[PDB]
Amino acid sequence: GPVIRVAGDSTAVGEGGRWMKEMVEAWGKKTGTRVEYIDSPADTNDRLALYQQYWAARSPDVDVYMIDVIWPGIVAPHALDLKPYLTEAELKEFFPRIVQNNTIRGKLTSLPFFTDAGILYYRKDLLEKYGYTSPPRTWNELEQMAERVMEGERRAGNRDFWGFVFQGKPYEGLTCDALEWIYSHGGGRIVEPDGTISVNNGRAALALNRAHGWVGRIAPQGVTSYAEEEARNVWQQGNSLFMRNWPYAYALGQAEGSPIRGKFGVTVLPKASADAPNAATLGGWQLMVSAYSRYPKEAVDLVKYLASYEVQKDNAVRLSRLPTRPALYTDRDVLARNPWFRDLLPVFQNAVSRPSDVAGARYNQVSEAIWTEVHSVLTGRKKGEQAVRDLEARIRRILRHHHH
Ligand SMILES: OC[C@H]1O[C@@](CO)(O[C@H]2O[C@H](CO)[C@@H](O)[C@H](O)[C@H]2O)[C@@H](O)[C@@H]1O
Repeated sequence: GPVIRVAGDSTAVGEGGRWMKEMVEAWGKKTGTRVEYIDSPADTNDRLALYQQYWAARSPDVDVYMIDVIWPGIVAPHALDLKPYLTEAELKEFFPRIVQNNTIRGKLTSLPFFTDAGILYYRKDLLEKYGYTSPPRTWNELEQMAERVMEGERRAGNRDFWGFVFQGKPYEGLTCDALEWIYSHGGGRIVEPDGTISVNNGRAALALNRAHGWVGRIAPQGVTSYAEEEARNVWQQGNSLFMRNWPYAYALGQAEGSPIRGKFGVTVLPKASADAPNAATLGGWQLMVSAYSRYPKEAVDLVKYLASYEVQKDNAVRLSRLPTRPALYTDRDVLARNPWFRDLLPVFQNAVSRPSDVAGARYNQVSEAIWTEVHSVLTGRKKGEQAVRDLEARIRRILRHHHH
């Protein structure tokens, strides 16, 4: 009978690919259906390019794709409309914001699978050691704490010790980190939901200059090549006071044999001042049935299973990834394992989106402009003032004649 083939997540990032393959194999065993897992590269933008090869070919060789929150507007032609397959009551079990994000010109492109938001990981043991009682609320405080803890840990002999790690590589992950910097300085959303390209302002420029000032000082020089896992590995080995990353890093840091198990907490990222908005970039992944799948019925069944209460529960408990079902945030087992899901729920609800709705199918070009200009500041090639002006000009060219 049919073989249902899935491309989603990556064995190169944490446990997500291994866990995805496991969930797909469980469905195949439960239903008596043959399945195959196709692995993907680590970085989202690399996955998009890979999957676009299949889509350009109208290839039947993948039935189900795990797609990024930033993609519906790009991938919609390649998605089977799921709306007719779900009742209104079934669809209401997901966060409406994400269902809306995944709905493009009426087509429900994909089911919400897990959500995501950028957060601050902090070493609680080190804060205590150096006399700090709370994680930093401002970027200035983050810098001051990192300098002091770094000075002390270096003097005690840890050559590998840094104050802060984050994603500074030129790829989509840096657009995520940079939105957070800019928004948390009161510099706006780069491109506003109304279409206004707002990034050429002094607050955005200051945000980028500040981030440059970390490189080689409180963050490793090599941070400009770090994606999620490079940051996580310095952190997880016990070599960074602070890290910006997503929820998945938490369960991995708590695993038996982690050097940092029991030594960290999480909180909202810091911001420029008390009246700036909190910034947590919205992430998350969705489950799409290919428009080119020969087996839409079986594929939809697998997608419903993956997005079900019990599979999302397993994702939350074992992988610390955020459900897209509000009911799971009150589940006793979810919360006992990850209490911070409750503490940070308002951070997740107020997460700031990248400009994927307003850029639509041009989002990947916009993001590439953003990450390359931001990177030029991190590498010291340009100051923030020049980079935001240049970025404005680039985005204006990219979105000229685009209406939303
Ligand atoms: O494969 C899922 C896995 O990818 C991550 C990053 O490792 O996804 C987040 O980061 C991306 C940028 O690098 C965002 O585009 C995406 O929206 C966001 O979810 C993990 O957090 C996630 O478990």
